[PDB]
Amino acid sequence: GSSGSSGANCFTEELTNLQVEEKGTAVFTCKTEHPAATVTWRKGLLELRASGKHQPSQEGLTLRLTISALEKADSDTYTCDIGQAQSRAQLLVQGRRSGPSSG
Repeated sequence: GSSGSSGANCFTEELTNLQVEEKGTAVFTCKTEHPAATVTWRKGLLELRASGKHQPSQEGLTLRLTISALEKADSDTYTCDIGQAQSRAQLLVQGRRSGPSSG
């Protein structure tokens, strides 16, 4: 489209599966072709919101979501929505303490 204001957006650098222990800190770093005026992160078919857990940000064409206090549950497929496109990344919450269950 020429002489237009609104233009479909896309992701230049898709996320990257992360792997860390529970109660750690996972930051899903991503990129976009255009400065998304808004970003709606989704966790396990759920809508995320700027909170002590999911604290997203916006640095021009670079986005990131810091996830602290991770847990075995957090383990799921997240989706970084901007309004036109959406990314995906796998998270792995290991167990800082791997003790023998059958004991």
